[PDB]
Order: sequence, then C-alpha cells, then structure tokens
Amino acid sequence: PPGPPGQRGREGPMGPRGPPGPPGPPG
Amino acid sequence: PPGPPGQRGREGPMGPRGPPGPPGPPG
Amino acid sequence: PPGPPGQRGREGPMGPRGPPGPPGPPG
Repeated sequence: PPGPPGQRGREGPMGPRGPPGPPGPPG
Repeated sequence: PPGPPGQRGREGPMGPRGPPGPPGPPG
Repeated sequence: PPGPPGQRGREGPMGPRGPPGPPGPPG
C-alpha cells in the first residue's frame, strides 16, 4: 500500500513591513 | 511507494506596521 | 510492507504586507 500522507507544511513567513506613515500635521 | 506530500502550510501572518511618517510642515 | 510517509507539505505562502506606519510628528 502507498505510505500515509506527510505532515502539513510550515506556517508561512511573516509578510513584509508596511509602507512609511503619512506626513504629520502642520505645527 | 512513498505517501503523498503533506498539505500546504497556512498563509503567514501579517507583516509589521510601517515606519513613522515624516514630520509635518512648519508654521 | 507499506511505503514510507511522504515529505512534509510545502511551506505556507508569505503573509500579507503590514499596514502603513503612523503619521509623523506635528510641524
């Protein structure tokens, strides 16, 4: 008989860092 | 024969929030 | 005799991009 299935793969890596914030308000 | 490959892993977590925005306009 | 267990599944896809950063400091 065929072997049993392998274990589920690893959880994916974290996504990339977000873009920089918008400019602050005038002061 | 060898068993089938395991399931694909879960999608990775969301990336970190982006860096702070530039300082606002003077005056 | 039964076949061996198969390879672990593929790594999960990379996660979504992080959110945009906080707004900059005031002027």
